[PDB]
Amino acid sequence: SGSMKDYDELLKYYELHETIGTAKVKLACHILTGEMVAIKIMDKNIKTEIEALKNLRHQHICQLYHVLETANKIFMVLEYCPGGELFDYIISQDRLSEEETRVVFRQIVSAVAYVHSQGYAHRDLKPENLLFDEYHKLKLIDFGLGSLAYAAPELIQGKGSEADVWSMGILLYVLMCGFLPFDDDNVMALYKKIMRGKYDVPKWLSPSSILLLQQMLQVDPKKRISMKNLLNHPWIMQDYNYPVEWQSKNPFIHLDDDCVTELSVHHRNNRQTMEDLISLWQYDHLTATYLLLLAKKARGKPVRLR
Ligand SMILES: CC1(C)C(=O)N([C@H]2CCc3c(O)cccc32)c2nc(Nc3cccc(CN4CCCC4)c3)ncc21
Repeated sequence: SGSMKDYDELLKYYELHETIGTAKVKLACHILTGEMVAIKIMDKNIKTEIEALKNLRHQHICQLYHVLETANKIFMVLEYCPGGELFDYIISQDRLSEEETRVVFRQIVSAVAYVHSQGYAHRDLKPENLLFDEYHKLKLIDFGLGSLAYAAPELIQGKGSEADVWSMGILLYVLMCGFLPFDDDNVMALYKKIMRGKYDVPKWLSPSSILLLQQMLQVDPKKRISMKNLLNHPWIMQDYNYPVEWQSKNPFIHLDDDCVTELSVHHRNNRQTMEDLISLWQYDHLTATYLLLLAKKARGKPVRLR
């Protein structure tokens, strides 16, 4: 409602800053560690879609620190990405070079690789759900599930890991062309173009780009390249010479000694109790404190609390 009494349980742990997004989205501060976060504040009147994010932990998937649920609201503390929408960056520069695109597109593959490993399909890969962090590294976000220009042909018919490969195809195209491969003023026509499968091939595109694009943008799902072959594809490996490392560097089971020690001093508990406690991953204040500590370390900053 209009009520400000919900923000009470929140402001225990967090100190608010400006609004964005108006779900309303506020930039906040985690009091104990001082790290910036981003709170998705939702007014009841998708529960499971949260449980999804609880199991996903990966350096290009937007991290979930804390869930606060009252009878009047639900708050979602998430990694704050300063760099903004990938969409805005593409328009910002008209179009990306192959070398740059490759840097970005490798991060997108790593994430989508990973999500699939956990048996989830993102089903909404558009450059509006890829945001830059301060490192200018990419972070995937919306697991709510148009958007139509990114829909695989099979989804338009009715009838998938493979549909994600189609959208990554549309991504690669836009990244390197700066406009969509299938686009129109008239929706029914846009349906049509997509289903046909024919797109322009701008002069500035290398044949490697054209090859990969062709293998990803297959109108038939089975003829579409597979996640396996994509990871080490010759285009993907071009300046790197190692395949995409999609493996999570942020585990549920490997806890951090440096981080647990500091937390032990604050809660006045021993290393065993604390570790057992953190390992429950309740996504309460403890989960947010440990995770935000890891990040606080990942900046090479002091592993201290307030
Ligand atoms: C918690 C979460 C996941 C979220 O729900 N949003 C919303 C907020 C606006 C927005 C968006 O533009 C695209 C996707 C998601 C969201 C988020 N948005 C950011 N960072 C961000 C987004 C757009 C623009 C900018 C940069 N501008 C605005 C602030 C100064 C310059 C940053 N991080 C996390 C989220």
